[PDB]
Amino acid sequence: ILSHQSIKNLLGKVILNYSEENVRENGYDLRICGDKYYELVQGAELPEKKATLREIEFKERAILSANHTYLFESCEEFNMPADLAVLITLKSTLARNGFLAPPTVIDAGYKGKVNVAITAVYNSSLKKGMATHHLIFLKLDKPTERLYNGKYQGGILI
Amino acid sequence: ILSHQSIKNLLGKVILNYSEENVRENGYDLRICGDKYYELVQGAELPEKKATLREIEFKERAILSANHTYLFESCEEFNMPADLAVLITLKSTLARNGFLAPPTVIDAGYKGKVNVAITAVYNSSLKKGMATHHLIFLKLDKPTERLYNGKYQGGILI
Amino acid sequence: ILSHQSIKNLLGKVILNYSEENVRENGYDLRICGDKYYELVQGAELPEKKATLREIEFKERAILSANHTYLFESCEEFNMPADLAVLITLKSTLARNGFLAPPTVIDAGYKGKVNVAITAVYNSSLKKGMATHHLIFLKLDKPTERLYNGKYQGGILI
Ligand SMILES: O=c1ccn([C@H]2C[C@H](O)[C@@H](COP(=O)(O)OP(=O)(O)O)O2)c(=O)[nH]1
Ligand SMILES: O=c1ccn([C@H]2C[C@H](O)[C@@H](COP(=O)(O)OP(=O)(O)O)O2)c(=O)[nH]1
Ligand SMILES: O=c1ccn([C@H]2C[C@H](O)[C@@H](COP(=O)(O)OP(=O)(O)O)O2)c(=O)[nH]1
Ligand SMILES: [Mg+2]
Ligand SMILES: [Mg+2]
Ligand SMILES: [Mg+2]
Repeated sequence: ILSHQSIKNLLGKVILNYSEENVRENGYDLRICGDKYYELVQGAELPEKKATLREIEFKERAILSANHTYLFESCEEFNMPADLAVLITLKSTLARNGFLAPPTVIDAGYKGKVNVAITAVYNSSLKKGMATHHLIFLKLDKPTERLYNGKYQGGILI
Repeated sequence: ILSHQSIKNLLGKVILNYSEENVRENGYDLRICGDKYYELVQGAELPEKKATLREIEFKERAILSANHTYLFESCEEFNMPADLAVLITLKSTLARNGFLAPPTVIDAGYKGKVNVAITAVYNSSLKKGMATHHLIFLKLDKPTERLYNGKYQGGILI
Repeated sequence: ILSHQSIKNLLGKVILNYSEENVRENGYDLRICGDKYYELVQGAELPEKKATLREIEFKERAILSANHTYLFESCEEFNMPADLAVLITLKSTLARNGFLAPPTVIDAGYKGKVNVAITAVYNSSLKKGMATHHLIFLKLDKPTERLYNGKYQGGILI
């Protein structure tokens, strides 16, 4: 895992549209932004049918309904090198305040902002621009021979 | 963390019943399979009373109801060495499509397929054999003096 | 990540109010304890308004209602060094029995017990003193120049 100082050196290179204060003890606090956020309104039938989304204008705050999953675009944009990966964890502030998120990863070679899924256990809200996730940077044992080039490259929503 | 090439070398040794294409940038995509899958129908009273399960024939697709947790057996079988551990994360495809899963770990010394719990936020479905989780391989600072030999050894469901 | 033997050495130094038996293959099993546990009863409006909590006496067992998040104080107290961090994962026993928890982290420099959020998918219960989470210890590439000193220092609930 990369320390605070090691992450600080990633600013402006691996982590774009960053905030200096968001570099913590041993991770980076990802913020939610974007012109819109999405509410899943109908279940998915994977892999052929994706969940149905409701597009919502992201003004100042995102209003969430209990038992619904929401997709948010990160403020930060990534340009992952061939020797780094990131484990996306949830900030304990969101965890202890009734929000759920599964652990997911940003792969080496990935480029673009990320889209994170937050599920609300209660009717609640999150302020646009606030920090929601805690990124843990993992170093690969060797530069990967397979960089990311999947369907989400560039920050594709879903 | 192990890279793509390092994981590829684990095929047929640490990862059995594998798919070469499922070795990604810095992890392996676990698939759900098995003759049956399970729906938790009654809550648990831990540790004395486990949740009550409903056994379902796993034909072609698993039908999930909102607000229910389901147990799936992995296609892959594991034979973990004393110097490796695995962090089970959820594929972002499942995350952004309304599925929840908590982070869990496969310990050094563990042998057998794993049983993963996926919770559906919406009425939905998953296709038998599809990739649902992203495995991150962690190296222990030193070979562990305590290999796994717990109650789930061999791939015990619950 | 740290092996069983390496974790065992942290006992009485980094991990206080511990249990020898809880040092596993490659992690430590955190226990829930404390005089009280909390039920989130009203959603949060982050960051200005935290969720509303209901304080419950923690006698022998915590009774959980489906679709509710609960905050539990850990038995263990931490004194994190400048070169270590901890990934909090959920024990698979809780995962396969209908409990959800997001991945969260204990930062280098953090002092005190931790407060973990468990969400019940079903009406259920957890016994006081039982192991619920699996702690994975991560070593920082370098001693962090920024130790924890946030609002939760000392084990602040929320
Ligand atoms: O919560 C997340 C996690 C990761 N990603 C990005 C970065 C990662 O490199 C890419 C992975 O896309 P994929 O491998 O093609 O699909 P999956 O994550 O399901 O394996 O998606 C996100 O946008 N949000
Ligand atoms: O989602 C998971 C995670 C891990 N395991 C297996 C591998 C791991 O080594 C073992 C651990 O079982 P345990 O230590 O006996 O109980 P717990 O995971 O609750 O600590 O269970 C699973 O089958 N499913
Ligand atoms: O489930 C958790 C995770 C961590 N912590 C503690 C240890 C960690 O070092 C501190 C971090 O608090 P913060 O950085 O101030 O807020 P956040 O976790 O939301 O970024 O909280 C807990 O009590 N419970
Ligand atoms: Mg994980
Ligand atoms: Mg996790
Ligand atoms: Mg986790």
